[PDB]
Amino acid sequence: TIHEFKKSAKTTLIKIDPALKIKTKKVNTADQCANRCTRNKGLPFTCKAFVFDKARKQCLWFPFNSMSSGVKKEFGHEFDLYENKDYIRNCIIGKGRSYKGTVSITKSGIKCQPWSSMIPHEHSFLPSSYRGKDLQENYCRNPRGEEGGPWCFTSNPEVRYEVCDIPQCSEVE
Amino acid sequence: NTIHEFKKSAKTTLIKIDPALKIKTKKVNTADQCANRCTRNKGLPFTCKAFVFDKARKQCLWFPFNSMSSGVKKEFGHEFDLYENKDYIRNCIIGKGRSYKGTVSITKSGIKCQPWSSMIPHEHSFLPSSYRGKDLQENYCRNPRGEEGGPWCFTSNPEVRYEVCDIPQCSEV
Repeated sequence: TIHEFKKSAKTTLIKIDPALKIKTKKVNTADQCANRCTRNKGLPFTCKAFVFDKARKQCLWFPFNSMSSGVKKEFGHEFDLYENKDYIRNCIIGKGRSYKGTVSITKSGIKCQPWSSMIPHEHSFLPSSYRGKDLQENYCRNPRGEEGGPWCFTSNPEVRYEVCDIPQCSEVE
Repeated sequence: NTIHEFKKSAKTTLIKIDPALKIKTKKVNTADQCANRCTRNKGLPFTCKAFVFDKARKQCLWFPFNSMSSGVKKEFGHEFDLYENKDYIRNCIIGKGRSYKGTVSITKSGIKCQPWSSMIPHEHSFLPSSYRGKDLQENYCRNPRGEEGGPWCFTSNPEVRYEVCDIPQCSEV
């Protein structure tokens, strides 16, 4: 069950609007958090994300994610954020600058190269340099809003980079 | 085993109008072997957005399109099951979401939706057959008449006849 979430390591979420519902429980592992979220039982809301507090072994279930108005991502070394993929927009607006989904495959079907790897291709698109852009794992991204939309470096040493095939939100009626 | 992560349409395969589009096929044992390969995208010269398992010919058919892509049509067959990769089924709403085909099946306050084909807990005349094109399948949140509220379902709570589901607008600035 865990993947169906995008994991952000060392991250939690804080609600500003205190009318947004929340539920917590001390649990054993993050997997048990995911299962409760996925099946959505005993939660008076739609579970869109949860955080696992690894220190207190606490599970925090939310009817929002990091793209919801009124919630701040924050660093915290004992937290992992998990976001339900159904609520991360899986289609691109324009050039796809704001694309944060988990597609990690190019249009000709090649598995993307992790941004934190210089094999087979070396590059100056570091996760560190480029904040807010979510150059995490091997996801298709478009950090500079360039023509063909979200892309990646390719695990194939003979294709430096290729765009992925993420649909426009305007593709289907 | 990733098969449970796809949206399943029973008794259905997909046909190419456009002869240009590409397909990969392979003889296998079970439907989850189609799923695993689609999810991993290994050996596919394209992005796998759907697959068909042919239960009579014991074949996977992997596709770089789904039932929504232009130049493709559904075809009936008792032997076929269609599995659509949720990453390529728009998970946000345009307008009132008359066209929404995602798989969210819980209401705003966390109630599991009642199946459209069911009259339990609630009786209604939103029969799938009366509402064609509107994909009133399983217990998914739908807005078959295009009303102000966005997608909704009859609720599995006898106390709550129906409720809106909480599905994000693709774009609202």
